[PDB]
Amino acid sequence: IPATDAVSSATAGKKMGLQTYSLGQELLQDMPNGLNRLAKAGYTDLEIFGYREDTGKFGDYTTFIASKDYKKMVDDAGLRISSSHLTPSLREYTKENMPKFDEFWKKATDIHAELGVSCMVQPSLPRIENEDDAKVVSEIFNRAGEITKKAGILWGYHNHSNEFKRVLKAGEKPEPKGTYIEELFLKNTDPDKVMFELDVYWAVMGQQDPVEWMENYPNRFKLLHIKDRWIIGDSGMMNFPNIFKKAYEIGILGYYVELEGDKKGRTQFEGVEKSAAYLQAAPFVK
Repeated sequence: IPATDAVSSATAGKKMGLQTYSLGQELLQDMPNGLNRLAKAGYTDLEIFGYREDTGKFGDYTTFIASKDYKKMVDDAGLRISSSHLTPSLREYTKENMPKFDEFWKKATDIHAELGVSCMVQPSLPRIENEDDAKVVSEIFNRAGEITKKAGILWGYHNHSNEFKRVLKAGEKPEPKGTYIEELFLKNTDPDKVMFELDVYWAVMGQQDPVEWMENYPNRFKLLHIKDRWIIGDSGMMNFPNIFKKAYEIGILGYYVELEGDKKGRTQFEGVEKSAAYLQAAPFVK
């Protein structure tokens, strides 16, 4: 399985992940061949989606796949499912509901241990209107992470942009004031229970320097999502040389590429392949 950035038959491919939600139906409609395509482009790792808490199976948004069959398909293609995005159906993040969230995470961990993932990540922000809401959410995240860690799996949280809104304390006189939501989650979660999958793109879209966040919480951001307008490295917006330099400094465990739907009529496979080509050729990507 040749590395694309070096001709030598001893050069390992760069380790590179993809969030498969990027491909939607293009992958699901022909998975063996699609997986081979991803492997040919240099992807080594997948972060999946679609876990259903009632059945314990994975599906898009008729048919659902069990962990064993999922793992087999991906393994046969020379890939590994190393992460998974999942969110409880329960939307009420209250102290009273903490045992219900535990039940979700316990069952999900059992299924994901079968799947053989290293990480389980929640990518969905609860309602946060003040600090207290963020603290209760953080307590629930802690409990989730303790549960996953029993199986040797890292629990993490994936941000978009709204985590870079500020919230005040309950009772705090309004008028910048308040604390970033992301900051509150960091400060109120245990590093041994909870890590963060830093979305560098949605951080920039929230007016943040992702390198600054990485520098301030170096042991907490253990994964990145690598995202751009579309094709990674094709826009005016993101400084991937600096993001990757800081990532290696802080010791990230890995990253997953994601693309949203194209606006110019192209396939997701194209964007995913061209993203891979950039990262594979980039000398700042290890």
